[PDB]
Amino acid sequence: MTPHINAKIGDFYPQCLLCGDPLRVSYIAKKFLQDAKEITNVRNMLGFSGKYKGRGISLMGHGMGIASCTIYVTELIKTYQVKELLRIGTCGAISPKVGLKDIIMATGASTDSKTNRVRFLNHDLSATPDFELSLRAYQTAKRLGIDLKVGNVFSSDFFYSFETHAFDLMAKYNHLAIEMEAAGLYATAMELNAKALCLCSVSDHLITKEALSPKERVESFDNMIILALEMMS
Amino acid sequence: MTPHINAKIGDFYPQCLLCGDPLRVSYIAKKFLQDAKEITNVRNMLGFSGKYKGRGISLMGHGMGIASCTIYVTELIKTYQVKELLRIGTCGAISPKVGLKDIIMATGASTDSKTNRVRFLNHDLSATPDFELSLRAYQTAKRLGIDLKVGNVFSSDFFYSFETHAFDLMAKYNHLAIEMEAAGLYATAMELNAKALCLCSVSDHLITKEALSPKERVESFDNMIILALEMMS
Amino acid sequence: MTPHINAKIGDFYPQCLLCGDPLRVSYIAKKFLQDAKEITNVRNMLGFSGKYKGRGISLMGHGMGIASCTIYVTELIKTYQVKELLRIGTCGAISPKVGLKDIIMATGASTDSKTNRVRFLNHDLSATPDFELSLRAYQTAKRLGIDLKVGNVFSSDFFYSFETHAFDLMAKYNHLAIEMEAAGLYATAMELNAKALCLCSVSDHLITKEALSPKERVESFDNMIILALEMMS
Amino acid sequence: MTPHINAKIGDFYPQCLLCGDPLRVSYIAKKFLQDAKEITNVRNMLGFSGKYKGRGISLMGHGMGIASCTIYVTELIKTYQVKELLRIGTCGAISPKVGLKDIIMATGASTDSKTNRVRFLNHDLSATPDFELSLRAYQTAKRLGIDLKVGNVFSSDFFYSFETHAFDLMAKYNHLAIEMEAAGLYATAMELNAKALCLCSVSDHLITKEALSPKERVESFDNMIILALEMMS
Amino acid sequence: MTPHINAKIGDFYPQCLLCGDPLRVSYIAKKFLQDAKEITNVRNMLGFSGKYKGRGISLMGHGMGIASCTIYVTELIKTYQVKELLRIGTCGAISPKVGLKDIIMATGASTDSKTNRVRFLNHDLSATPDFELSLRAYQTAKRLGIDLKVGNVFSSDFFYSFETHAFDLMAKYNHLAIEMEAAGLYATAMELNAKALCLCSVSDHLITKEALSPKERVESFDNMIILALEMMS
Amino acid sequence: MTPHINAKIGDFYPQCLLCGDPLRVSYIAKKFLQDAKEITNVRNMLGFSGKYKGRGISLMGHGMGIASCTIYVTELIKTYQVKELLRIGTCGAISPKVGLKDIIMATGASTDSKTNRVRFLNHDLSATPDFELSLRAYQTAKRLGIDLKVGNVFSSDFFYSFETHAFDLMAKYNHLAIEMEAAGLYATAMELNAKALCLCSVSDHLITKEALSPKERVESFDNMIILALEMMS
Repeated sequence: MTPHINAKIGDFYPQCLLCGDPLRVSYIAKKFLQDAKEITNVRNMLGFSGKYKGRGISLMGHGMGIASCTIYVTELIKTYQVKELLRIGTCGAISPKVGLKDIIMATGASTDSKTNRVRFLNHDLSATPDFELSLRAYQTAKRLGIDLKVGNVFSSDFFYSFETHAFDLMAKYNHLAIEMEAAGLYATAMELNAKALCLCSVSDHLITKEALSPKERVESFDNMIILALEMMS
Repeated sequence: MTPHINAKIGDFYPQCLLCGDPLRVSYIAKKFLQDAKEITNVRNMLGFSGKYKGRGISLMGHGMGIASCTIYVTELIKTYQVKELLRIGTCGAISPKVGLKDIIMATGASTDSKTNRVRFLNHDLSATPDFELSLRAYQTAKRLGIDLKVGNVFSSDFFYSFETHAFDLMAKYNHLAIEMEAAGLYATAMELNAKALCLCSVSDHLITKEALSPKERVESFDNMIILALEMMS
Repeated sequence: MTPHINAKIGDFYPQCLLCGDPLRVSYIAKKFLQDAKEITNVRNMLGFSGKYKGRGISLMGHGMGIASCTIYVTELIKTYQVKELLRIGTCGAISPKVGLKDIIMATGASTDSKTNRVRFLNHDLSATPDFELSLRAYQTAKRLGIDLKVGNVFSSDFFYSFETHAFDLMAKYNHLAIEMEAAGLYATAMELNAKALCLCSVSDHLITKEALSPKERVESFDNMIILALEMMS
Repeated sequence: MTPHINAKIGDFYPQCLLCGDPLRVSYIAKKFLQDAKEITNVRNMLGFSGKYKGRGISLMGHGMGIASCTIYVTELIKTYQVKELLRIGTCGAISPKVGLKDIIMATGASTDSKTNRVRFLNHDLSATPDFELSLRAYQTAKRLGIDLKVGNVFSSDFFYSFETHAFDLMAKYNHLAIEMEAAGLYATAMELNAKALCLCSVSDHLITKEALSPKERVESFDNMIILALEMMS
Repeated sequence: MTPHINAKIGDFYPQCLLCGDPLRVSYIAKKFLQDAKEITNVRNMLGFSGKYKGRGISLMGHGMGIASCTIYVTELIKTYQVKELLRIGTCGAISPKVGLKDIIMATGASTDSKTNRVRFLNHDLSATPDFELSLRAYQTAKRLGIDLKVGNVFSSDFFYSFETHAFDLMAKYNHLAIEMEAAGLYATAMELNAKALCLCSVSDHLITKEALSPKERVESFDNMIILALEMMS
Repeated sequence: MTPHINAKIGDFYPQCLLCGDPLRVSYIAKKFLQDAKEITNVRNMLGFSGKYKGRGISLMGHGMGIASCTIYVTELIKTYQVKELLRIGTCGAISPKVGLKDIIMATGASTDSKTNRVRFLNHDLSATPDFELSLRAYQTAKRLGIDLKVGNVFSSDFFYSFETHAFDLMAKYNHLAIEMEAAGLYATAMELNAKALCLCSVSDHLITKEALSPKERVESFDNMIILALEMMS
């Protein structure tokens, strides 16, 4: 249908989990969904529709960076009528308020991108999630015993940053971690009147430098997946 | 004590209600609090401490615009040990999702100010409130039967806007109303690790040109005062 | 009849002195004017009309910060037909060329605000006073034996500055002191074709850390008040 | 080795062809290379090493947008010792000087991204290719009888542009087409002292709305693949 | 002694008239000065020293645009010890407040240049003249019966403007005319603690389209030359 | 026929050499052209038409800085029908890849000017030369045995820079030297669909402070002049 998704109209459920890595999307479909069908694979960016506890759920990869995320989110909403979009992924922690295995809920997404200035009159758009989705994540995390850390993330155009000197100031201003898409997901969902939320798993701390083991990374990812799937049930 | 507040340290309770209008602050003290004492009056900017249903509450005026709000909020946090700041004020609606007398909870505060770029590396700071406070507002509104409208506000340096052609675009991006301080409150609370939230009551519609009458403004604002004081109980 | 002023049309004289602190405005009315009447008091922001040497003069408080000052100046000019606006205030000196008790005339007001970029095509607006008013101030200060220091001021959105390291650079470029409203007064008066000027009293030096005593401040303030009233005579 | 490439050091030849679409990279490996080996597959972003007319060549996908392209290019240069990077891809034409199936050589990449301002002192970085590579492309095109169109491209953060009213201005300034990665490839190669060039095939005209059929897209792209492989011989 | 001036140290008087056109500078020396000596001629940019009514005066061309003006002004102040710089020149009127043959005194110089943002913390520098020179010009014009028009000018990087649709907005904000150097003269003088002022003669009205005949242009410019030379006597 | 050129329509050949210094332009006409006629001299900015090896060639001075260069290039193209513009000049080297007597071909011109943001939607315009002209220079240089250094230059609004600390960063990003006009020449030629190229001879090194003697200055300049005239034959 679109240049970036070759799903049929109606192949997506109204609730979609998102992740930058299509191989992690494939992992979720294989391990946690029943009767998962691969509904799109343009550019090797996979998406699925399947069932979780008898409920329809879609998954979609969106690549790295705001520009990539924006393309997929725009088509999911405008063409495939996706209504709720829940991004899960990893991040680099920068605040002493979080450590390994923590799950962050981004109630705002700051950015060094110019995309929101281009969208929003050259002013400051405060990119935020849908509040109802954030309430649902908080309530589901509590039911599951997850100690959800809530604050801003900083969405960067740079994985190899030229501004590492600024990470301390970012953390002072309640930015818990750096990632690369949340500001784009949030601004696109605001633009198109859809519900979006970003959860981040702390696998690595950019300041204190601790990393999770390959085992621990699978453990903490599964914990975030279950949280996400449970709030969409 | 500070250049803008002449209270003694300890005169403020750790929870403070904020409003731009010190005469409205005084109105709250006299109508809704018991044992209210005026604790500060520099520049005619009144603040009070009293009790609501047996619990200590402080009230403080903060003037108009981000620069004025930032001064008072900075001093309340750094000198007077205030931990939770709840702003209530009026706003001008720009979205068809809200009408006169609606109460808005601002989950983000966009802005045309340069203050957050100066604070934050010339990048985009997503100015947001404390999540626990937003949860408490949502829950209290539900308990009180208030249909709380949740979205962004646009915090402007301009009461008399030069960009009225942009209001529809702002509304498209889930900005429900315009006011002039929330981005400053949120950024300062982020800077200084305090908890802040902004609620606004729709007194005028900037699109449909509807306005509240003098009597209706008092009654609508009373509803927001009760919501704020019940959140702080 | 405006949202921020509750005077009647015609209550203001065409010449108006301005200051951010309404209590200092009230001080001027009480000590220096004859038959002074309080003509507005919305938000406790006081204004007066009275006589000085048989001549009608008004006074108006405008609060702190460019956004607040702009609101009041806009309404004074557009609704209350004020034609000449003379702001007197305090400032923090940053230049070795001025010391305590000096009176500064701001022939330009630089700023870290975005307001003039929003007003002025995203270019650099050189915010300046009306020249005839500056001439009148120089001529009156001479007649009164006042050694008027003349130069730029820097109008900041920040009382608690994040750029104190930059004060020496400001002083190098002939900024004698920092305050928080002049650039908004000047830009608004240019927008609306009115005559404006800012005079500042050096009460404190942000570099040498010198400060006047409470009685020296009142004496220095009175000197500037007499200068202002004499140039409106 | 790197977080986005799981090839061994030494798996990449020093010359690498780049494309956003890893499935088109796989297609090139299978149709045009002999003895092609898949050497990386993190995030389904495939890369290959093989031979063309007896000469070793590598291929690598880089995803969509400047932030994604920058990640892969940085790791190719810094870890895998790639010295020459030739990007081929599709673009949307915006100039009447180019039609469908034309091949464009980008001698400059303008952008709406903030990435180069962050890299380059908040000034204007002229993102350009290596001249020797551009000479080689021009000569090879002549040899192959290709009518190579030479000019700037515009690298956008937006596939779904909010500034379509500006396409004619871009074309006036000798921007032949829009794509989404060249400015990031060029700036990264300049940062790290490597040789880069971008060639683009016109599959759609954004002004005339002409679009190639899926069949002739393949045939048109094959011509650009051969130009690229020939200039790397 | 500098790369753009080949005068000897001491060849300049401490008061210097400036004009963009070195041929008009030569005209002034030959028509209005006695004992004029050509003292510099690098790049054909002439400067002179002579006497007017027995008093020493220098003249110097500075070329077109802020960058050119800044070079010559910088060298005049730092190497040749010039203390007072009076620029005279033509301008394109944009305000109904001025007409042909009017002489404008620029009490501020707005600009579309980035030079002052580079100089001044990326904030807004209000580029202004020296007050004492402004007073002297006003007083001398009164003495000579000249109706001096006083306001801002807009110093553009563009003679062939791309923003002619904004001339009305510039005039609204008290910009009487456009020229191309005043903001650079003023900022350089501010940087280096020298006294500068710009006077401009209205030869063309960019809005009204009235224009001076070749004969009236020479008469009008002689009027401004006499004002300038009388000011420095 | 234009405000800055007093040549007749048709006095210019379609190929024009440019330099900032009109005395260098005059030097070229005297030493290398036959039957050279001075065709323009407004503001002492000289231009010539003559013959080199029996082919007509024009020369034009353009003064210092982007604003000045833009004026003359605009008039040459729009009024005098100039089609190919080859700028030759000096520059201050900043890279270890070049030394004194080197000739640089600027395949891009970065800048600290705001001019291209004003021209180009407030985005990043990659100012580049015409590729065919760059090819001609490269081939002509090779024929003459000149070791042409190819890369970016940085076009500054500042001769007396306030950002000397950034020169190493500029060199990292393949900026070989600083000059003051190339970005303006390139952007104007792009605007107006003309062919432009800039060559720079390294006379001074802004890093190591090496400089050429007066005799090596003329020798190096002559080598670049011959390159330029030979390219236009």
